[PDB]
Amino acid sequence: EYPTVSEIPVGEVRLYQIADGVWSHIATQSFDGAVYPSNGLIVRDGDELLLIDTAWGAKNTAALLAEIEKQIGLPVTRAVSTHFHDDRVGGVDVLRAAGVATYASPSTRRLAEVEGNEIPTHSLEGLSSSGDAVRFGPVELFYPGAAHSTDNLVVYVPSASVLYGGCAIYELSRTSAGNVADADLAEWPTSIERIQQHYPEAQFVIPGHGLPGGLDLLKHTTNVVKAHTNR
Ligand SMILES: [Zn+2]
Ligand SMILES: [Zn+2]
Ligand SMILES: [Zn+2]
Repeated sequence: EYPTVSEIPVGEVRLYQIADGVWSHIATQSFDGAVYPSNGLIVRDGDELLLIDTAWGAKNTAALLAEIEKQIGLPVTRAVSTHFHDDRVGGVDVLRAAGVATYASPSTRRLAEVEGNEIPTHSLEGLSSSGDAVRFGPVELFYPGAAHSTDNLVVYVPSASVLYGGCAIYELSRTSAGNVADADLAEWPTSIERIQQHYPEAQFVIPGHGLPGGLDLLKHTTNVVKAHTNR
């Protein structure tokens, strides 16, 4: 069964195997006196690994690298951050010092700089217009349009039919909108429909926080966003 907060204390990281050569990584962080979980992805690319997102902070990200070497034993050579917030880029400096090449879209890199957050080194081309997709090793990267943030990317693993939605997709147990200070509420439902149109065959869907499910998570997120819009 999928790990939850009660089973992970801050500073530790769990790995969960989704399919052959595809794992999620789960970590926790405190904020405002509550404890929140957070997901990223690991995908095998021959004899190397691609990482999607940090584990939300420098200490957690060092623990993530140690857990990968203990449990998988292959080198992490590249990492992609899916938007500019600290649960996605916090820990980029640890990755860089370990020899991992770090990547994000130019939009993400600019917004991280304005915020004073850590800045991935390399710029991903071909993702500036809504509906754009590019291949990056064993995954496809897709820019659906503005949603949780103006820069948010989603990631698809074709060999395993795994769709990683990041923070643009909510878990089923979340019934109210989360942090929306940087969101585009007007465009978020349209961006979700672009994901459904491009990846209708997805079998596993991973939100940025909480439990995986199926494609139902997309309509669920639209329902929650529209209710918040009508507040
Ligand atoms: Zn975010
Ligand atoms: Zn998030
Ligand atoms: Zn729902």
